[PDB]
Amino acid sequence: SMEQVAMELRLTELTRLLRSVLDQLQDKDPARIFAQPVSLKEVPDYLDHIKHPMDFATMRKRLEAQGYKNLHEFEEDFDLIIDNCMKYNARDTVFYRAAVRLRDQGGVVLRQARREVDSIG
Repeated sequence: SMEQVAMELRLTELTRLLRSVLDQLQDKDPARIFAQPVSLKEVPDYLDHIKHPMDFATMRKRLEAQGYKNLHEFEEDFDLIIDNCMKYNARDTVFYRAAVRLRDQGGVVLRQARREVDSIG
């Protein structure tokens, strides 16, 4: 149907905007701490601690399959990256501190993304 095509074009355009958002958030992680999944070879107990692991590579795979239907779903995955780290790692660690800085700097990006998503529809 033509309606299904129009919905699909909306999803494609959201995916474009989320790809630019993802790039901007990932630039706030210049150490690449959140780039990849925590390795279960290297951290074998991880899934005992963290029930829903997340990382920027995993988000990018979902994004490119157009698997984010709305900005809320995307933000949920970004908050998992941060929140998982802040639980597993102690406050005095470079990992925790990187997550705080990513959260703080990412907030600015996400505030305007929400306005653009609402604005363009």
